[PDB]
Amino acid sequence: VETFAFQAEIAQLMSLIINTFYSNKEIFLRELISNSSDALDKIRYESLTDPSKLDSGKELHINLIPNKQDRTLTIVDTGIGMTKADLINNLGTIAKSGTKAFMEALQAGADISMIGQFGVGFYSAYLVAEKVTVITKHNDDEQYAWESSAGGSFTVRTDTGEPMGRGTKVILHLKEDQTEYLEERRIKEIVKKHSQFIGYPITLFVE
Ligand SMILES: Cc1c2c(n3c1CCCN(C)C(=O)[C@H](C)Nc1cc-3ccc1C(N)=O)CC(C)(C)CC2=O
Repeated sequence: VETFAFQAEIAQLMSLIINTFYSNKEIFLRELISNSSDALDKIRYESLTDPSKLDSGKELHINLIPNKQDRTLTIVDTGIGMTKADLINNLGTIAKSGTKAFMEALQAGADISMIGQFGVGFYSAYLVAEKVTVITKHNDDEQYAWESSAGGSFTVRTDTGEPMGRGTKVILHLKEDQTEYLEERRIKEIVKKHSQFIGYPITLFVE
């Protein structure tokens, strides 16, 4: 297991997300589904030039999986996935400028729900999750587990769990007072409200 420090701007963003009073937390789901949709767009596009990129799985979909016993909500996709370099360096570098602009927009009157316009919507996970685990598999790289409970650090390790083929699973370990997001009615409501037209099947598992 390797431990890394977040870029300072990203630690800053995470603290703002965790500490700011903001009741409209449900937008986290739209942001994660959007990340998945983007990842699915990417593998779909690449497979047009090289169909063998789908040897790791032809189905392009999104699954939402609540687990009350574990108090987790998992967003699973069969998108392009992420390499080790993506997880440690590349995406965080990109996130830096997005974070700076977002925090500036907030100072100017924007609100947290606009986070996705700055490319850092992933971090809205921390509106509802005390810990986030990202298990990911990209073609031509290994399966990795990224994890962070905030506090300025994240870990990356090779994942020994069930092989995924290709794609990403974002496991939200929910805060004690955020269990409404494990309820079927509540998730259905949020998907209908904010993610109605996503161009891939979204299956809401039940318990
Ligand atoms: C930015 C950013 C970040 C993450 N994603 C994106 C968003 C960057 C744009 N984007 C969607 C991608 O680069 C790839 C393809 N897919 C994903 C990225 C992210 C989340 C989910 C997916 C996912 N579900 O595949 C996750 C990590 C852990 C690297 C932290 C972070 O800064």
